[PDB]
Amino acid sequence: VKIFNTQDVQDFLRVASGLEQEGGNPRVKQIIHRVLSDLYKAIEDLNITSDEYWAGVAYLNQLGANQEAGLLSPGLGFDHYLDMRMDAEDAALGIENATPRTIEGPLYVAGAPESVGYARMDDGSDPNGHTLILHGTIFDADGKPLPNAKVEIWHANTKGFYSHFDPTGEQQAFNMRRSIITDENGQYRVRTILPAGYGCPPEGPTQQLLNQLGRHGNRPAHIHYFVSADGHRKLTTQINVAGDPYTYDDFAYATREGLVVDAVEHTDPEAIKANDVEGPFAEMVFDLKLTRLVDGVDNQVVDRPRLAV
Amino acid sequence: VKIFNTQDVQDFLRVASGLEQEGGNPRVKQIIHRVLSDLYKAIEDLNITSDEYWAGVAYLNQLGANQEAGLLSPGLGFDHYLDMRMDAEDAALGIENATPRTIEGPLYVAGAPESVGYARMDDGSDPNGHTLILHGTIFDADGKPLPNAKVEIWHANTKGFYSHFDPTGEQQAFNMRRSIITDENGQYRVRTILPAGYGCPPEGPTQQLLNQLGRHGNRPAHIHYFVSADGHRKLTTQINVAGDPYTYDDFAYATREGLVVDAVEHTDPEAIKANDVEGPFAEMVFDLKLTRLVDGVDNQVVDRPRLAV
Ligand SMILES: CCCCCCCCCCCCCCC(=O)OC[C@H](COP(=O)(O)OCC[N+](C)(C)C)OC(=O)CCCCCCCCC
Ligand SMILES: CCCCCCCCCCCCCCC(=O)OC[C@H](COP(=O)(O)OCC[N+](C)(C)C)OC(=O)CCCCCCCCC
Ligand SMILES: [Fe+3]
Ligand SMILES: [Fe+3]
Ligand SMILES: [Hg+2]
Ligand SMILES: [Hg+2]
Ligand SMILES: [Hg+2]
Ligand SMILES: [Hg+2]
Ligand SMILES: [Hg+2]
Ligand SMILES: [Hg+2]
Repeated sequence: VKIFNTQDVQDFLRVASGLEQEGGNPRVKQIIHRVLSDLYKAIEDLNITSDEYWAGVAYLNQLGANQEAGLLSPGLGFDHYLDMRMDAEDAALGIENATPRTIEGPLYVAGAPESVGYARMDDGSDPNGHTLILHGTIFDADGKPLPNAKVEIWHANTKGFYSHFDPTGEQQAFNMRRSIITDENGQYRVRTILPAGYGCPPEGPTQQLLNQLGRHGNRPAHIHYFVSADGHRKLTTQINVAGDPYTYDDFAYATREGLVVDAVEHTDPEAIKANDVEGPFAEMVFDLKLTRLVDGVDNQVVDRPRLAV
Repeated sequence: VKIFNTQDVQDFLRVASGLEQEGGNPRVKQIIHRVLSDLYKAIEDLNITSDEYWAGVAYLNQLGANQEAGLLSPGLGFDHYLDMRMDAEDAALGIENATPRTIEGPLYVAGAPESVGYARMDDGSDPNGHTLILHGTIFDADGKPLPNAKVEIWHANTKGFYSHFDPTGEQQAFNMRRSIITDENGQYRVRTILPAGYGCPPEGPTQQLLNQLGRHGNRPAHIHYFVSADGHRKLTTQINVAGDPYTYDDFAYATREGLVVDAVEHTDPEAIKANDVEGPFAEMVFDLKLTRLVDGVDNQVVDRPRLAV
């Protein structure tokens, strides 16, 4: 069957998109028209049956009902595709951004407490939590320590859950979420625990689709970062814990060279006392170098819906 | 900045789609691969920003959260487009559709009370309800009256609300929903009330997207039909109440020539008595002609999620 290219279908696509209406947002109509066209065409080229179509419509309802659109998004590579575009654009402007950006993920929560230089991130409610001392220096576009920069960090516990999105409900507000303002040496230091990777809600729509593609929905253990400061663009990045089985097989394709960090294990008494911890702990060092604003503006900051508490 | 047609992105689409993956459903991979390719490309061609992208993702969540995917679908012309593909296929097979098909809509409910020849569809709970006597004849593929045919009818009240989907929740199950088995003369007859047209939930995602397209979301008063019988294909259609303002301006583009019917107003005491009514009533006559199975197969019956109570 071939009717997509006839005048009725073509005219119809213009009507449905409201390209004929006088009111509305021209930008939205432009996009809708393009998307309906490609889909109407895809339905023809692939001879998608009504049965298949409605299975797709039902899937769409499940996805939203389970608020998993922002989880399916990175799994189908959009999140990384948008980053790739951001990189292409910077490369075209001669911006040799040292610390590679990667996806933000849908689990950021605004409002975390902030402090200068140091902060313990966890409430110690994780029985299996392994103490982690994470620290580094923030450098400006010139390679100089940058005091006053705001480092935002958020990660999951050993069960792979983030505060505010813990299915088991446990967690205290902003647990494992802090904003650190760099100190006199442009440094930040936090005490938290090693996060574990995690997968998609096992019975959710995202996992359903992934099984159909013969793929897994697991992410390697990682820590999320937000770094902003005057005169510089906001940095969205993360670090992967070295040795994770999914380090290079992240379902969200967020991993990048330069972002995989080694968690050095310490067990000797001198190290333990020095960092005034209570037993063997792991240490990760990660410095971040920021890029300068582009003609006075942050050409790559993203404004997307983020939960605020 | 263009990266879509480079190797990296093209290989990325194959990976995200599970193409080189051994497990999974290749039909789904095929469709996903096509859809992703088109969306990645549309994003680049229309230079969609992350800000715009994430608003789209947010819309998808609320679309599903509100269980409105099946409502937007017809509003964006998919339901009708699929009917067109069906007509085209029937044409290619030489099947002359006497009674034109049209969209089912997302409001069908399975399990309605069943009766032979006659049925009263309402329970009187609608004040402004105006008595409507709808009756007709079902003809088999050879133009002869067909007894024991199953006619299913469903429609909204004067507030434009359907039972099972009534926000005010004052309707009893299956109100204005009935299955009628045709009598010895292949006839069906029901007593009900003239339905009112209806629109999209005003606060819902479908309505808001329609606003951005400068379109409305109203449908003219109509009555839905499902007609099935042994040896025949299941017919999905609906009749439009003549004179409705939106008759040829339905947001679901379901109106069709041959489906618009005139509600005759009867006020003579002799007619009111012959029809066992308590006063002035409206009458609508609509005969439907079925098509025979194709070699024992119903090549157009649609299997889609339908509420069953
Ligand atoms: C309002 C606008 C509407 C736009 C609609 C989108 C376009 C339509 C294309 C959708 C094509 C879907 C075809 C997939 C399919 O034919 O079947 C998909 C699987 C089913 O698996 P089966 O084993 O065959 O089920 C049956 C098992 N039995 C046989 C034992 C019963 O189920 C699933 O949920 C997977 C569905 C994934 C499709 C979602 C794509 C969205 C991504 C952006
Ligand atoms: C899981 C994978 C997901 C793949 C999805 C890819 C699609 C990406 C395209 C998204 C296009 C949306 C961009 C439109 C936009 O930038 O904003 C959309 C409107 C907002 O109104 P504004 O007035 O512009 O807000 C601004 C007010 N200010 C100016 C005062 C600030 O809101 C809306 O809901 C319209 C959004 C509807 C789009 C849904 C299409 C799906 C149907 C097939
Ligand atoms: Fe994460
Ligand atoms: Fe309807
Ligand atoms: Hg990449
Ligand atoms: Hg998973
Ligand atoms: Hg996942
Ligand atoms: Hg049409
Ligand atoms: Hg509406
Ligand atoms: Hg509507």
